Amino acid sequence: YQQITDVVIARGLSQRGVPFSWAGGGISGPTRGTGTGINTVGFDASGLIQYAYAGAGLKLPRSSGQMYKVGQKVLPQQARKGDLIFYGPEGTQSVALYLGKGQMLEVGDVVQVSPVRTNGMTPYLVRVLGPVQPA
Repeated sequence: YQQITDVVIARGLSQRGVPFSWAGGGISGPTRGTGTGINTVGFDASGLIQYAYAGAGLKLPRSSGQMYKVGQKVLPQQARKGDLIFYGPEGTQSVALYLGKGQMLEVGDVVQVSPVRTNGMTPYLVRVLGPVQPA
């Protein structure tokens, strides 16, 4: 799983600088969005995560809240690169890819690496790949 996790991360990192686009992107890569993204080839947060994790042969649900609901919950002190970070109650605002060492891959105005922010962060990360640690 270290190897597969590295593939997922490399896929995410390859999209650095791609613009935000509302409802944009998915497992084909960045795409035209809808609404204000209708003429912008890019990603929203969900789209980027779907693209990255397709490298592991996985097809994640689109909404961040659904990704959170179904995912294996991990406490922050147990985080590993490749885990998903969420924002909002029950992860309903956004999602980002944890890179390790206090860094995450997110979609701001563009896809970008940023330090993890705990403001608004959902209390658990999700581990997608793979007893496990108690919640």
